[PDB]
Amino acid sequence: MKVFNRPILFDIVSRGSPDGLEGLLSFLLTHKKRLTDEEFREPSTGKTCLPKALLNLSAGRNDTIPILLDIAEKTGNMREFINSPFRDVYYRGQTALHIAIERRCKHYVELLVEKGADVHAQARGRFFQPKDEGGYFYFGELPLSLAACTNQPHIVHYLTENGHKQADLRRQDSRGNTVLHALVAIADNTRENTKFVTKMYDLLLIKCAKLFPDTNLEALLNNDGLSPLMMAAKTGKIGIFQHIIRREIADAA
Repeated sequence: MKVFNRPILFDIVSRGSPDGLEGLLSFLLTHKKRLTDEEFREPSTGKTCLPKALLNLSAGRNDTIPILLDIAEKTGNMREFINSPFRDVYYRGQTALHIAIERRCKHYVELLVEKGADVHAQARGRFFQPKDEGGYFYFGELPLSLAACTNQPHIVHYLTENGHKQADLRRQDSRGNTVLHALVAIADNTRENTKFVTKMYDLLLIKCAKLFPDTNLEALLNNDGLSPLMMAAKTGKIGIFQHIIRREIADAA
């Protein structure tokens, strides 16, 4: 009968071979194992085979993915499997959903949300200097904030509008930063950057006033006590700052 271990499983999933997964469910069941058990995770990083599949796509797809999710379900393990956190040198708490967004894979973003992905999982920055040296790309930790900061308006739409589990526009990360605070973080002052950050900022403000008319999104304050306007001024984000200021004169006029 058919044995699985970690290098067997990771070789199958990195090749993206659904057929090699035959007998895996039965094996897990008869041996009373799960895909989240340490022997099926990469000891160095915490990665299960799902991040592995999602990092080894062939024409945007890895057909082990649907089969892994179903196996996890049938082993009473689906939420845990989907949300198993991993780490590298830049972030801890990263999940499959973060990867699917970063890789720009809307189809896998949907699949994973549909099957119970944590839409608010935080990819928290790691640091090695006495004071945080900023070696990680800061995008506001959260799945929605990543989609905004990587200019993926369709994923931003899906995440906030889908019929299964919606990411909250008002959500704040470990720094108390909302999506608008994170868009100020990634703002450099180059013109194409000012272009999209500004468009995405304005898109999300409207979206929020539509869904949550009782809330001003740019009023919500991080743990420095700063709005996105004031954070923009403290950190020299001229472009986003002037845009916001210019919008307020318009909306007061």
